[PDB]
Amino acid sequence: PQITLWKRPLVTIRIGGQLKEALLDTGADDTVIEELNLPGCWKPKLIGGXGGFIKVRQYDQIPVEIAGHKAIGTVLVGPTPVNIIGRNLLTQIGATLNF
Amino acid sequence: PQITLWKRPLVTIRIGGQLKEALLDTGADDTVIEELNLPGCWKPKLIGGXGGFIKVRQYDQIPVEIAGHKAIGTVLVGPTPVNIIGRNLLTQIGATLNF
Ligand SMILES: CCCC[C@H](CC(O)(O)[C@H](CCCC)NC(=O)[C@@H](NC(=O)[C@@H](NC(C)=O)[C@@H](C)O)[C@@H](C)CC)C(=O)N[C@@H](CCC(N)=O)C(=O)N[C@@H](CCCNC(=N)N)C(N)=O
Repeated sequence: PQITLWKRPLVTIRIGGQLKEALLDTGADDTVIEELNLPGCWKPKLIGGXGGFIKVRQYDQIPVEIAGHKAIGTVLVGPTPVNIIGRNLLTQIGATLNF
Repeated sequence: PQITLWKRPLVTIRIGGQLKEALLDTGADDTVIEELNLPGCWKPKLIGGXGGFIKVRQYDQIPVEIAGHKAIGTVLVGPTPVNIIGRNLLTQIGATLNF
């Protein structure tokens, strides 16, 4: 699909069995999801934007479907106010910016 | 142009006579640029990401050329790690996300 930017580019994603809404963010290197009681194995990371940093849990090879398109990669979990799909997953669904 | 996302989408912009590098950022509502001087009145605003909030100076109807494409709109100036072009100017240059 084509997503315009008149409003926030929010889409549905499936991750960890669950359906969530997430922002497609070309300004994010990484993908960051709201607290989610997932199983796995993880490494601590701090990620920053803006004002400051949040501490997150980094999980690898997590399957994520984004508007019906499958991806799989690193997902950061933590107290973000908004679920963010970053470039690590956007590249996998073939997302480009055009103007 | 069509821009892929394997690397950060950094482009050259011209703002108040000066050339800068900035990130095309679909996750930002607004355009935020590092400290610099700009003409006209400003007003103070707080903006946030994610990791915290910062205080910025809001300047309205500032011309900004983004990879050769002309925009005129709001620019927030303050302490960011990265100059970011947000949706308010991305819509003006006709930018969309496609996959
Ligand atoms: C709410 C969560 C939205 C997240 C975006 C993030 C981002 O603008 O894409 C920024 C841009 C680069 C940093 C300056 N990217 C980031 O913050 C990302 N950081 C990174 O990618 C960093 N990488 C790592 C590994 O940490 C990089 C800096 O090295 C993080 C998401 C982590 C992966 C963001 O902060 N948006 C702000 C930008 C400021 C602005 N005013 O536009 C925003 O829209 N803020 C609105 C509020 C949001 C809600 N608004 C709304 N209308 N619904 C504002 N008023 O305060």
